[PDB]
Amino acid sequence: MPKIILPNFSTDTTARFLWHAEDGDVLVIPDTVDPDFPGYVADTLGIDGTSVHVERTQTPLSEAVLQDPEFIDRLAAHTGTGAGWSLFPCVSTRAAAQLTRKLNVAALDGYEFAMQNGIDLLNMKSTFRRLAAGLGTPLTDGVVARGPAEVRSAIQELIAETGMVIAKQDRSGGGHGNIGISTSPESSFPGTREVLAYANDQLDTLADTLWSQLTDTQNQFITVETYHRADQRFFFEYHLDGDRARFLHSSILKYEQGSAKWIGLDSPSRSEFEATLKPAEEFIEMIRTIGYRGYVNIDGIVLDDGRVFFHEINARWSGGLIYHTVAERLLGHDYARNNFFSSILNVVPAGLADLLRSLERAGVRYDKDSGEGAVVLGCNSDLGPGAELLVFSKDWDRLTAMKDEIATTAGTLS
Amino acid sequence: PKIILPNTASSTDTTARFLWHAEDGDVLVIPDTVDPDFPGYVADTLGIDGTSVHVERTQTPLSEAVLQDPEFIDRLAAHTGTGAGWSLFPCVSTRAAAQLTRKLNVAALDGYEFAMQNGIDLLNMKSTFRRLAAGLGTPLTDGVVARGPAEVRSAIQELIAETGMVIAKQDRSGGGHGNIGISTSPESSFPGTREVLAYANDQLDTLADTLWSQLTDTQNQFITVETYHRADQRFFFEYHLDGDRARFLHSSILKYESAKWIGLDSPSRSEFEATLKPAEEFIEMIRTIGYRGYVNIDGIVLDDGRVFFHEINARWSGGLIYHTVAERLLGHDYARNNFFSSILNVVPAGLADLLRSLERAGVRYDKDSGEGAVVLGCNSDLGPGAELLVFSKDWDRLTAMKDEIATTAGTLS
Repeated sequence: MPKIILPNFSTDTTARFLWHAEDGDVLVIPDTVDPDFPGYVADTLGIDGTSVHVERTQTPLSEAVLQDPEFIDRLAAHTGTGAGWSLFPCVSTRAAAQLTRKLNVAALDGYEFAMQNGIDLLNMKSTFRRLAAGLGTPLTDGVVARGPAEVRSAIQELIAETGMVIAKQDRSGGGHGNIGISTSPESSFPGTREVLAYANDQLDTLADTLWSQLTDTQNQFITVETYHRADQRFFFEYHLDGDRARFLHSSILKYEQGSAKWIGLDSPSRSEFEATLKPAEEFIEMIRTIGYRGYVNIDGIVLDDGRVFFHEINARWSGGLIYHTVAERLLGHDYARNNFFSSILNVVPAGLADLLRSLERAGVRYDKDSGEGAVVLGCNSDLGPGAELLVFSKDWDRLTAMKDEIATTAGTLS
Repeated sequence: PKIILPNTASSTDTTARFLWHAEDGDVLVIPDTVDPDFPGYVADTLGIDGTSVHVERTQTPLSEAVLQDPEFIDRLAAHTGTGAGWSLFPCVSTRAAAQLTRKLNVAALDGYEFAMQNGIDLLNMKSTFRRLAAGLGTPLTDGVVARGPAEVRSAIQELIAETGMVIAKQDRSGGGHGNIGISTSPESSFPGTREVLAYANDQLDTLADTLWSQLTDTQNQFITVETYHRADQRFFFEYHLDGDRARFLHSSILKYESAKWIGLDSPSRSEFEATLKPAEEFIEMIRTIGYRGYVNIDGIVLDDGRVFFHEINARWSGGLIYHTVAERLLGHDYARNNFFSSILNVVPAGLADLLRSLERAGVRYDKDSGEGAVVLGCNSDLGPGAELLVFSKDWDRLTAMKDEIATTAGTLS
């Protein structure tokens, strides 16, 4: 039965991972949860909430925490001898693999890889560019820049094609540590903190600005790439074990209308066909071959001329893995054939009682008999600062309508 | 033809060894310096038209900056023309090397896109080898990819138990010197390391702090720390990787007497199923990743039969020139009926004087017998010294010949 849910990398941003829970499971959260939330999730999923436990840490789930003897003692009070227990971690770090040995739980898959912090290697943007260029995976023109002099020449070269370039921190997970560079006096860059103007004359000032903003002691690489305006954005998510890599779901990241803020996921993407699936399969099968075990997502784009490019991988939970998880649990493994889902990161925070009241006032609270409506993933999350909702429908236009009425009745943070 | 590219002088001839790669019409780029007789002698011994081979000198190492110098490009374009029938033969498939093939319109470097992302830099880190090795399942000694002084500290504590020996390695090092052994007992050896430090628990804090400071730099924020095993057999395998296959080239043994690298002997003694198969598996995955070119993998066999692999180097091994000479002088399956062995520390002397001592020893390379010695460098920074390479069909005979060279030409000690 039970696993330890471990999202390692009054706010309730980790509450959302309670939707992974089955009977006996433990959820570790670094923040708080609304104390009615676990019971409401158990009611919606049909599991016994009294057999689900929440263990609060007063701190993010760093490697130091996973090593902490006291923290280990609080988990061991659940796992006992370890028999029947597994660890379900967001990131297969060395401490996570260590944790499975100290609890005598089922050994982390890909243990030796994680013991060498293999997934740090995979979660670098330079590593993706290199592997993909070696494999032949569709990749934008770009450079693994090793200093600001390399940044200088790379901007000069790469700015020509589209008039737009993006420079990216080598390690993390989001469009915060990326900076756009644009030729046009405009700036429309989804997934960047800021856009700067190119300037042939002031080339060494720009390169310096980009170098010192995106590096540190541990990160002396920068990625510098030609940036394309995409018709379709998409990402694919997989689960890898010693047997296969299984496509789990395609989804779409939506941004608002320099710095487009991430506002939700739409899923069943519209980019499943051979020119995307099949190079992505080849690339994922190679990260499986080098030994990674766990969840991994690869994102990309399709241009209006049909060209496909893949931008990055992340060897960890996607932000959309839970959406797919509750979609599969409420609607069945087949749900993508006849269903659509979409998330709102943007609802005005309220307590769980008031959130559900507004979904009911709107007429769109999730209804098991139709399989349609909305569920709560967070009452007060930092994801898009606000309450997080997941909405289901068998018809895409009725989904859009539900989202309007939620926004109308629950409110949005503009 | 091809450009041979081993990527100031102090009057050394270290990279002259690569002349033995030459064929009719080839160009050889060198930093440092070479005896003007050395090309003709190598043409003489190899049986190629020496007036065809051209030698293009630069007074600085063949850095990335030199490879993207348009005046360096221009000197090369004098031999290449439109590019037709020419290729580049680089030691390290760097990004500039790949750029150079484009700017000379010569045949594209194999693995072009991978080189342009500096993928070779990724494979040539010991951290990368530990990670790929783990996870693929390749035998790997117990070790840690250390991220700070505190992790260096606990790594040494845990890892010291099994053997009483640990080795701390710079992430991008060039052989030993950059690798530091740590030992509970004073009489353990560590072939090829820089220092060997004492393990005393009451002083570990300082050990880890200073070990970190020695072995890191701005771009190297990893240290490797490994359980160190006493080995029966040492070996490395070299391969050539292209779009179709990984071809095993040779095995060889690095030789010592911490213990300095004195040379290497060929046919290794470690070519059996328990070695070849895991090496072939790892290397095939290197090929799948995209590396094209020469790659080698180091390993050890313990007395009990356990195999471990230590690192890979995606570049020419030091002994690829030896295997190349072996094939051209002795033929393609030489390793089945011949041995070879190199000497790195012979007393430096002019080519004329080195050949004369070889004749005086009675072991100057004799193409009628296939036996004897050729000169790879008269005064090189490898031993350091003059580098010879010696062939024989009989192992004990070759050992006798090496001793005659020692007497007659002298070595350093």
